[PDB]
Amino acid sequence: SQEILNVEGMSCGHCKSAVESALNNIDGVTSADVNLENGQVSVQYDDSKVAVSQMKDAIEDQGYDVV
Amino acid sequence: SQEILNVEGMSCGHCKSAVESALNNIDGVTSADVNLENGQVSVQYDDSKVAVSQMKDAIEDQGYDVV
Ligand SMILES: [Cu+]
Ligand SMILES: [Cu+]
Ligand SMILES: [Cu+]
Ligand SMILES: [Cu+]
Ligand SMILES: [Mg+2]
Ligand SMILES: [Mg+2]
Ligand SMILES: [Mg+2]
Repeated sequence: SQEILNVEGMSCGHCKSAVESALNNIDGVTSADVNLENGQVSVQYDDSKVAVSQMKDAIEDQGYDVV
Repeated sequence: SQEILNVEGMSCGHCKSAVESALNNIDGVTSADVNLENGQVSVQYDDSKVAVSQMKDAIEDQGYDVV
């Protein structure tokens, strides 16, 4: 499954790495790709293992806003 | 001694942390304080031990531009 989340506050490569790392530490997330130019975060996942709510919380816990 | 560097590209707390760590790794740098709001980086150092050239290089090696 794929989810595209729109995120505010990611301003550089360090933010990209923080977000991708946080998402990839969740069991069930297969990969994550931040696009800093448009704020889009694309998550590939097993939808029997992880909910989108968990993705949003992981990102917000890193200090960003899911919009 | 005190040096103020003007640095472009620091966008967030991760950038701040990276710049301060790189500077504090240099022998003779006592402390470093990034102001993200104006790009100024204040470095306290022993001017017998460290040159400003070493500070600029450390910053530019982390990917930022020193003015
Ligand atoms: Cu950043
Ligand atoms: Cu950041
Ligand atoms: Cu940053
Ligand atoms: Cu950064
Ligand atoms: Mg969906
Ligand atoms: Mg993983
Ligand atoms: Mg030190």
